[PDB]
Amino acid sequence: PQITLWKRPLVTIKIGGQLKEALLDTGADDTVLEEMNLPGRWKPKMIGGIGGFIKVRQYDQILIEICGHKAIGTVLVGPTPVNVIGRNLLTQIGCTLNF
Amino acid sequence: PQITLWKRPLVTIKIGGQLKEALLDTGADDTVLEEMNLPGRWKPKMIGGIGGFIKVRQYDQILIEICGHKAIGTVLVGPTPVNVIGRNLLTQIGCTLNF
Ligand SMILES: CC(C)CN(C[C@@H](O)[C@H](Cc1ccccc1)NC(=O)O[C@H]1CO[C@H]2OCC[C@H]21)S(=O)(=O)c1ccc2c(c1)CC[C@@H]2O
Repeated sequence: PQITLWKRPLVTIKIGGQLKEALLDTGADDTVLEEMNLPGRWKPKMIGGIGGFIKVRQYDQILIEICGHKAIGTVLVGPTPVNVIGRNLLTQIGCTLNF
Repeated sequence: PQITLWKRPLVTIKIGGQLKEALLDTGADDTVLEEMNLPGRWKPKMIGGIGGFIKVRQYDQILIEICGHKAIGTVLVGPTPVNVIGRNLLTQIGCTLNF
């Protein structure tokens, strides 16, 4: 579909058998999601943006479905105020910016 | 243009007569630029990001050209890690997400 940007580009995603709401975020290199106790191994990471850094858990090869488009890649889990789908997964669902 | 997301969506902007590089950021409500000199009045403002809140200088009705497309709108100036173009200006240049 086509998503205008008058409001935040929020979509439903399916991850870890749970449905959540996330932003389609061209400004995020990678995907960052709210605290969720996913199974499997992970490695610690620090990610920075406006206001500073947060500590997150990096999970690899995670399956996510975004508006019915399946993707698989890195998901960073931590105390983020918003869930963002970043370019690592947006490329996989074929998402472009257009103007 | 149609912009894929294998790389950061970086573009050249013109603001205050100076060229700069900025990131097209659909996950940003607002446009935030790194410290710079801009003419005119400004009001102290706070904005929150992934890591917390920062103090910015808010400039209203600022001419800014983004990849050859003109906008006039609010530009926040402050200690952001990256020059980001947010939805307040992406809508002005007609930017949509498409997949
Ligand atoms: C600033 C960008 C360059 C990087 N961010 C992504 C932007 O889209 C953030 C997303 C966001 C939205 C809502 C709340 C919190 C965050 N928007 C943002 O800060 O918006 C400002 C300005 O407008 C306001 O409206 C929203 C908030 C205000 S990030 O979240 O910091 C990030 C993500 C992944 C990753 C990193 C860093 C590092 C490595 C990893 O890839």
